[PDB]
Amino acid sequence: KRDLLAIQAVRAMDDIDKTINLFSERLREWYSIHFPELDKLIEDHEEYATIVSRFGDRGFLTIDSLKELGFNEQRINRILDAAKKSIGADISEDDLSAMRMIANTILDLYNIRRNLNNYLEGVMKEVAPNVTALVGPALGARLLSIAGSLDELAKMPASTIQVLGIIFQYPAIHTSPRWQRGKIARALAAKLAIAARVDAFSGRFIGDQLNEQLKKRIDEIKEKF
Amino acid sequence: KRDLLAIQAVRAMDDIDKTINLFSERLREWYSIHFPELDKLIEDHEEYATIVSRFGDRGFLTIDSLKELGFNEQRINRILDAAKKSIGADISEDDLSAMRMIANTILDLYNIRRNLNNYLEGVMKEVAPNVTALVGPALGARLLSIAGSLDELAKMPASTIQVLGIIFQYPAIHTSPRWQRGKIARALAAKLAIAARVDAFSGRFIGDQLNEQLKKRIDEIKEKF
Repeated sequence: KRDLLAIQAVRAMDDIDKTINLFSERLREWYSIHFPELDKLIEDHEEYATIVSRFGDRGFLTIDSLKELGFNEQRINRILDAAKKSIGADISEDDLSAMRMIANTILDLYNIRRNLNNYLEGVMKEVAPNVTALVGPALGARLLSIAGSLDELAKMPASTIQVLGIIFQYPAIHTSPRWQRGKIARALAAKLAIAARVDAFSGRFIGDQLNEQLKKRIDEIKEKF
Repeated sequence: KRDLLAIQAVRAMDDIDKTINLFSERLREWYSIHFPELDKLIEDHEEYATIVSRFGDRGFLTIDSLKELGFNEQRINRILDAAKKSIGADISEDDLSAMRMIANTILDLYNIRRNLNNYLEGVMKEVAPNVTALVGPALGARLLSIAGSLDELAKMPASTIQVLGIIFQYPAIHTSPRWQRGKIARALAAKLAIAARVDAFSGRFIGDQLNEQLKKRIDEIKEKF
């Protein structure tokens, strides 16, 4: 039942994301009593957690310490200055380390995502290689997730897969001007229909040819203005 | 701003719970493809995670290894037999360890809740000891959370505190027959109103006397049938 397990993986990854956001709200609100300005200075949750985590108190931040995170000099100065002039409150090391329990959890969740993503790839490359050849591990598991199972996906016509539409995230689609996407999504759906079927029956790998045929048809679609 | 930080802690605890549940739904569904029966055999999420976590594959479970978790022999038999007769599928060690990332995260969350709870008690015992004397750390931060701040709580009359009603969770209340609760909640509200105020002003500790006066009035309420 190897396809089921890949779905569970992708579903776990979504649950990690919901969570990362939940804990990041919390961390941002929480740590913000101490350093209110950092919040709007950093959009990315992983970075915010990293600061609260490795450095802690606004007064322990440094040029060197921050270059150690790939922040450019233009931004290093905004942070470090808003560290000095800071409107926020003072914090005991017990307050810091309690905030950090949440911060480090967020960091832990980021690694688990990466890890589950590698698990997702190994599996999908074995249970549905021709689907993965087309849309990649994640999207491929995601279709299965909505489909219910590989067998259930392989029983869908192209017209059904096209709406699950979610395949509209495929770069060749998402890149294209809105008018072209109808016809492109139709070509992908068509290849996915075959791809899910040779995979279901566990036949020979036609990923190369499936991709070439998609590129040809997309070019013809595109060279028709 | 030490009261705010206590609130953030309690709010973080709730977020942990929402999460524990989310991850355990997922883990139960996921690991269930392997051991479908374990699900209804164990209601507690911490235990389920512990099995998936330390043991893994249904077939590695044992009497001794299960006594190592405080399960009674009446229960150990149900599990270990539903291990043999198991309707579930087979799994690679890659599938197990991927499930486990979720399982261990759940275990990690349980620790953080305990730790945050210890943080919560140290703090509340300093910032609002008289409130904590009354209702305890958790409930006390929870009122603050609803109130917004210690100052804002200390501005509420008894009649407003009584509805935030959440104080109805206090044992002497929740224990009592529905009819008595009105008058008991009234007495607690009254003592909390004073307790929040000596706390706000940061006055002298009247926790002992406040508790004695509540026990007296509760007795009188009770010995009135």
